[PDB]
Amino acid sequence: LTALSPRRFVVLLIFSLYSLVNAFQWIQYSIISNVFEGFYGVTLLHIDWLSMVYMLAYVPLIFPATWLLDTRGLRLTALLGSGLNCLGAWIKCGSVQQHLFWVTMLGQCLCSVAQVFILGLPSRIASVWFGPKEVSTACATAVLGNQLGTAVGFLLPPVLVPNTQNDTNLLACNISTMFYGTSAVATLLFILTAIAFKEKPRYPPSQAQAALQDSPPEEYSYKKSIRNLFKNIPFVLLLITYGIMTGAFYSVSTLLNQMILTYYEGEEVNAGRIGLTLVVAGMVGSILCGLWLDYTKTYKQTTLIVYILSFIGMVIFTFTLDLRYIIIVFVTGGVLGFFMTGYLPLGFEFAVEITYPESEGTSSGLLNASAQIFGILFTLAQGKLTSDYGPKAGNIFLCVWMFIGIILTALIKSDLRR
Repeated sequence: LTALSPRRFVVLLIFSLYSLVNAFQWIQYSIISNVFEGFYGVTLLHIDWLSMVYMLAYVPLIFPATWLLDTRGLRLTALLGSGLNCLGAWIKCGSVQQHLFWVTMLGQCLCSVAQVFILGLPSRIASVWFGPKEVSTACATAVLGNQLGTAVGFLLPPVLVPNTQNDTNLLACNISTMFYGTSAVATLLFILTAIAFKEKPRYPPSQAQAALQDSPPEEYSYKKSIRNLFKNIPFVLLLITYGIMTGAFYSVSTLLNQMILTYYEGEEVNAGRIGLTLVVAGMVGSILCGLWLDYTKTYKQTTLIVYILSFIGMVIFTFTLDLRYIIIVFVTGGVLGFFMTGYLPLGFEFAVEITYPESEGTSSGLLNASAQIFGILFTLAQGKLTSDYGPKAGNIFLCVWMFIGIILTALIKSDLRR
């Protein structure tokens, strides 16, 4: 007996909203990194580290948090992920002072831990709650909610927080408004998660869930599973390439303010709009995907083609930033984001092909962890290069790595249609 409950729309909508807020908090500091730099008196590296802690906390905690999900239920992860997102925001609201940077970092660290109970959820939530015809749509919608948070995270802080460095009191009030508004939204979604969210629906939605209801595996031995994936040579190459692509997105998003403000003085608002254009175009590319894989293509061919366009899009973006025309950055930022951030759904769906006899959660964790590891290295390396030799040197460093990614993408061997 399979039944669909109307609560699944509430569950998916509630999760996507606080996943949106969690991604909002990740990039809210980087987009106005030039503003937070003068408020706390710290260097850009410290403000840059407010974004890497999202990546740094994910790598070790992903597997213990994954073990928490399949052994204690999905609701507890939702309570912990949304609860820590709310708690981390409230610590930030009390950190609005010129000498309380570490309180902001402590609050951001809790939000970094909140991301661990968030990124793997969309695959689980769609399968547990939705029917076979809605699993793909629900999973994509939840994933796009995280991307929407970054797009909102790009747009709002430049508007909410003007760069009024001459007036410290006015700057603190605007920053407090952003954190209080984020705290209230996160707190409300935490309360809604407490009431509306349930461990399991009334009845299994599909035969696969009904089968999983009568035979829970338990003790999956994640250590054995990760070792097998590292022996799957196509997967390891795809693991490196996806980290290069997603790590490039994290590095560009984190350092977007510094590169843009180097040539475009006093254009923080435009920097946020460019960041929104970069992410929204990838959402368009993400939605337009599937039509990419026609009857004459495959996952391998689509993966390589998008990687080439992403590499070219970075080259055009890199070599047109110095032209001192903000309108050119908009069209090049959208073109770069259409393929670079539109590849992320394709990277995951490609991994479901290489590793069928292994759990999707373990591969999903490694793919995300690869993004975090490469994101940290790219943000550190590009941030250093941008500081001494300008944005072009840091951006060229990205083109070379994406050049490496194209070769590594070509050596991945697999054949199957949609």
